[PDB]
Amino acid sequence: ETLKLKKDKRREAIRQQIDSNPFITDHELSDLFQVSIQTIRLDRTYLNIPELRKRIKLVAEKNYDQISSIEEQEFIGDLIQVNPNVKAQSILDITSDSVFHKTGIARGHVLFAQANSLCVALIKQPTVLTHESSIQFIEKVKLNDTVRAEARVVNQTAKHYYVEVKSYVKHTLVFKGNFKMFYDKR
Amino acid sequence: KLKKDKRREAIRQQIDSNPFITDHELSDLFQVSIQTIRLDRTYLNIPELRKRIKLVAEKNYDQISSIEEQEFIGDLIQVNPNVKAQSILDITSDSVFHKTGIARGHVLFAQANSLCVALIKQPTVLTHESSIQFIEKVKLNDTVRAEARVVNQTAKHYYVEVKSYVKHTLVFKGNFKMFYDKR
Amino acid sequence: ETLKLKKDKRREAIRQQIDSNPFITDHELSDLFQVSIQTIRLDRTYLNIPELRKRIKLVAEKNYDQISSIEEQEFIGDLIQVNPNVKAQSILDITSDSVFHKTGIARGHVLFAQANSLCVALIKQPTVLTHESSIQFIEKVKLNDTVRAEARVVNQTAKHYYVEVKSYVKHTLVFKGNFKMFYDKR
Amino acid sequence: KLKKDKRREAIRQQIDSNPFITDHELSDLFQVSIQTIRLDRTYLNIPELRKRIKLVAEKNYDQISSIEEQEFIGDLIQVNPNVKAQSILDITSDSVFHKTGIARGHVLFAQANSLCVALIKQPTVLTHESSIQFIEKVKLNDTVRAEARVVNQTAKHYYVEVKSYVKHTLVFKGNFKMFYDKR
DNA sequence: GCCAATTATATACTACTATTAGTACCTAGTCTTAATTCCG
DNA sequence: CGGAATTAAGACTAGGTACTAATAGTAGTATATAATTGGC
Repeated sequence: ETLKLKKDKRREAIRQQIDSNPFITDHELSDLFQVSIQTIRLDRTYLNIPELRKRIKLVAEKNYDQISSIEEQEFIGDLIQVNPNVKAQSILDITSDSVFHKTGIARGHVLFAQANSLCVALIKQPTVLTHESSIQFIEKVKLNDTVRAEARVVNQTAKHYYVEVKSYVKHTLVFKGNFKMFYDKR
Repeated sequence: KLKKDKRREAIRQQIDSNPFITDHELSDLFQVSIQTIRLDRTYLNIPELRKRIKLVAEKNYDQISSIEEQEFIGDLIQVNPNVKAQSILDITSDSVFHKTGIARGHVLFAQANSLCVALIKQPTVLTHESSIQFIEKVKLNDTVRAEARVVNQTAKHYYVEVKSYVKHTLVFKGNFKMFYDKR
Repeated sequence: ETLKLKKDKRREAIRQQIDSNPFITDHELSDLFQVSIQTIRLDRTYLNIPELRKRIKLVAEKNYDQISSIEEQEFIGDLIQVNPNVKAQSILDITSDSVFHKTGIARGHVLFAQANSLCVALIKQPTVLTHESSIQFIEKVKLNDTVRAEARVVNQTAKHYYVEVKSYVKHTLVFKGNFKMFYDKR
Repeated sequence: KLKKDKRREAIRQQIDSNPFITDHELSDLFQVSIQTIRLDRTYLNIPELRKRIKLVAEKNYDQISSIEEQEFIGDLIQVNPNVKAQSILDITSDSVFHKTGIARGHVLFAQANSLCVALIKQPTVLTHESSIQFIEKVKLNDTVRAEARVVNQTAKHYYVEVKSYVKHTLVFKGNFKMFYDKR
């Protein structure tokens, strides 16, 4: 009886569904939203969403052009700035998936993952591997916080790179980590 | 200039080099009818343009949530509250560096940290400090058996020692300072 | 029996027609463009043009809220800057309607109109009337030129304001005008 | 609290203060039925909302081209090429300052300048210099009779004297230096 | 001169676009007639 | 309890919105069957 979603609300829900799954057909959207295929076609038109085949092409073209490297995909956080073998900075927005549901505090491994990722990105060498790490959780990182991690090369031997990581939330040190990165010119 | 077999070998290479090519474009490029390309692609088991584009799109899609978005890392096998606990982690393609095939540093720490939170049976448990060592390189398809033991316990902290193995080979060692509160 | 205007071309022509006459109905547009009233409604939707009654309201609301004064409507050119009874500057884009069709040169009265208008705007007094003017057309103002007129109060008696107008096109003096503006504090 | 006549008086003033008001809004404000509001507007000769909004929109609309976008200013009466010419200009509401009711300075100059271009029978005619005087105030509904006479002619210029009248009363005097070219 | 290879031709498909048509409903009225209140 | 004032009820309108439905056309195929050419 009550079609819960009005014109504007339905269109935003359609917009989000197409993003979430570009491989969806107008027929499936019509069944999901309990609206005519003609309404779905009108909705995509107004929202400037192209047809299925055009969406699939754009997804394939991004992958074919090789936009966003393997290095970018397997990295925790967003890399902001890199000075090879000198200093690097990454950011990490703390989402509901990173916090303990009961407390709303970020899990230990979340902050270490960003820190370790930053070190591998910082060292411009063929083979880079973490050998040792000494970490400290100064303050509780809570939900919706954005962690600004900065890594600096403090020392460099013939076999290792010594990195100091300092992570902040609104210029408040929340994490400190010392990294022993093994490096090889092969 | 190109005979049946030679043309097909050039068609398969052209489609491999550009999957976005149409049968019409191939007809003009090879100076042959559209019906021939349809027969050629059939013999070479090459699907139509739209099916080719879909496969390209489908390949770099279906991304599994990265380690920071994961709750318990690994599979919890045994737990003796505030005593000893053990978890198993199968190293999949998602855990290794594509180039080297070696597990990422944070992958093994994630399993260790997760195991510590599971081991301490208290209302609020938080990691305060950790000192970790990567003894051996954990490679693809290895199964990491992590074992955590409570070594000390103060009024505010729990001291845990984690030892991770691949068969009977120590690959990881970690010391954990777990803060605990009975509130 | 071809319909000269395609989807995109028709929509631009519709947009311009509604801009030129907001009082137009969807029925007239359907007849003018030789398409169905439904296509017209679809076109306005995509172009984010509201219905007739909503358009008429917006026209009435602008007029009611006193947006653009009577003084601003009776003015030749666009008033850019005013320092009451000191210095003022107006702009005038030379359109096809301002030039002699054969030559492409602006008509004499066009430049004087902008100059005179600027003087009335410059003098902040209840009653302002032009009594005398001495003007000179230094260079030929052609089509598509933008005339930058600047008026300055050079003298002021008990009954008059003496204004010097200098009009330029890309920093080239094209017009010079001396104005004797009568003023009364009534 | 408000009787028939008193309510209508207040309704008339409310619609005058806000023409965008609906009959529904008036029914709630005056604590009376919509049918009554409809009867009130009828007796007060007030049209419906949509008709009221249209009249507001229509008033500040339908604008004629400003003097700078006009070719010949006035109506050309008589022309004796390169000798004497006369033009007539009826001073409409569009030519006067709304508040004073006096014709704008540029209106009378426009008629004068236009008359000079019409007077000189040459391929290219351009105003080079002009010295003008506004003797009397030209008001709304006056008809300006402008007469231009060629006083001198050089190899490059035509010297014209313009005298504009209302009734028989000199309101404008102008001296024009018109450049002329045979090519 | 045969058969394999190649082209022509005729049918259908999916997932659309662009356009036409048509329904129910909306606002803010109209115009009419009928019933029912206040108030003196 | 009367008539003037007021409200209620019913039937219509313009210029739409919002939605459903359906058609011709489209790309880039498919399936199958026939007819023609080219190569030894």
